[PDB]
Amino acid sequence: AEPLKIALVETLSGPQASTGLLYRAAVLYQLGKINEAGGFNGEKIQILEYDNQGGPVGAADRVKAAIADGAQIIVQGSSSAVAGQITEDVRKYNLRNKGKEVLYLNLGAEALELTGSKCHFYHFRFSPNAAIRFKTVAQGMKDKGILGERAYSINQNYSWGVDVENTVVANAKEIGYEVVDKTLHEVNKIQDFSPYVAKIQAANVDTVFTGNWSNDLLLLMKAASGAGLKAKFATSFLDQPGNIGNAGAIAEGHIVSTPFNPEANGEASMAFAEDYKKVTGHYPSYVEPAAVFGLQLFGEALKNVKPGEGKINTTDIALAIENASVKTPMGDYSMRSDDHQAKFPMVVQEVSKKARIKADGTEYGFLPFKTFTGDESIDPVQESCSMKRPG
Ligand code: NA
Ligand code: NA
Repeated sequence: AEPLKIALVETLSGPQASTGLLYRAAVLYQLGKINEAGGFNGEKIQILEYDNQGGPVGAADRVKAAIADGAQIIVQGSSSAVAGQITEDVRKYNLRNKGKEVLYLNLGAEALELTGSKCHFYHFRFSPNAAIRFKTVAQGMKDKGILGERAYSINQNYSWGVDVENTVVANAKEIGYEVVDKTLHEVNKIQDFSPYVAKIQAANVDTVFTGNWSNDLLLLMKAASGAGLKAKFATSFLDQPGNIGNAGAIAEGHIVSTPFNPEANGEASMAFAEDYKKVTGHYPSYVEPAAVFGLQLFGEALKNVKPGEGKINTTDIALAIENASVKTPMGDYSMRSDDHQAKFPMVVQEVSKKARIKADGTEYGFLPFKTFTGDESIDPVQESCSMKRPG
């Protein structure tokens, strides 16, 4: 029997690896569950890791290496810049290798194009995207009555941040805020966000929308704390470890929308949080839930692949993913065939002392206040989406 070989292409060492290492934790957790069950096709699934230290250029090299090593599946999620490269390299490889196609399981690169203009049959996205993140965070705040009329948008100047800004601007009229001012800044370079916080203060806003992550959110929060910023951030990634500690005195009341919260789905969500901590050493947050839940859907697909003569057929796996549905600790998870955007609930959460699971050893954690169903959460199929069917 051919074993299934899955390549994780991520930032896996060094000072920029905090997000990539959480992808590693989530991937090892869930592929670990599949392997505890026996793997796939009568063999353990092999997990081949490729430490990418070189951004998109590095990724192209690592994808070539992974495929040469026999990987039939590539997994990645920490950067949409990297994902843009991976998805195109996989698409082009597949055109040249009919019958030997490689799958790209995108567990967290959230830029719109991956299920829009760059959509293709062998890419699947298991995470939110900019539209899902920012519609849900704003609508949730509106439903709760904590969305003021004035907003600022601050994002990183690459595909992801541009998509967040465009989404926040596009939703302003219907949801009901004015984007008073907005900023795109250099990515992962700014060490002092004080001047940006000053600009936000000048705008006299109630909400600051941002898709920032890593230092671009950690240091932004720190600068906001030092300035005593009154506005609350409405985010996709505030529950990355470290942000609430950096928030210090201004921690209360900031907002995030994510696919998960330990208290959002009763005993099921909490049992998952506890099991994940038992295995990894920490409660799941930030990039981890989408990666786990996506790999749960993937595992369900694998169960539904028809027994063959021992060979692994990635087209059959792809069709099984399209057809699969699984009950995750947060509820139903499935895959939209048109664009390969996964359908799943979203939970909007506030930083509060009332949260059962605390963040960063503080008195505060993320407390859920609104859950949108899968139907309420998933974005419309993008106008730019076209997908070729087999084949
Ligand atoms: Na990600
Ligand atoms: Na369909």
